[PDB]
Amino acid sequence: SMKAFVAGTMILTATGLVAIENIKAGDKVIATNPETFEVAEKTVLETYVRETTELLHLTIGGEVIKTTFDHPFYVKDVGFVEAGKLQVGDKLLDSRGNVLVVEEKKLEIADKPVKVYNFKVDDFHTYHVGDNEVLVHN
Repeated sequence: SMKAFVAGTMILTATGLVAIENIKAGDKVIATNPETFEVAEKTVLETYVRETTELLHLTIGGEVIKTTFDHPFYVKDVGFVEAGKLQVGDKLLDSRGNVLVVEEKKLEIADKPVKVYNFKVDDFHTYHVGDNEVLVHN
């Protein structure tokens, strides 16, 4: 159960977007509280990086988000689930808490171990990924 994203994966900030490869400790991101959908800015405590050959591709609302097979995503009226256990046409949420839909699920083995990034948040335990701002867990 690795929990990471590939390089170039976009992250929602107070000023716009950043790549996950460029988040640092003491940088801020938007975090939408899964208790009450309160939208807040929160800071980063640590920034982890791993390597893996096993990747998963998901399309949400026309945005591709390449991730790990065990990565936690939030589902409408259900809660958090592993990215590799989702189906097409199932209901995710965004940074406002509005409903998104899965367009595609895809898998491959990479020809070399790819670098993948993850981080932990100061009080909240969520953040947002891709140009469509999809809700995910720490």
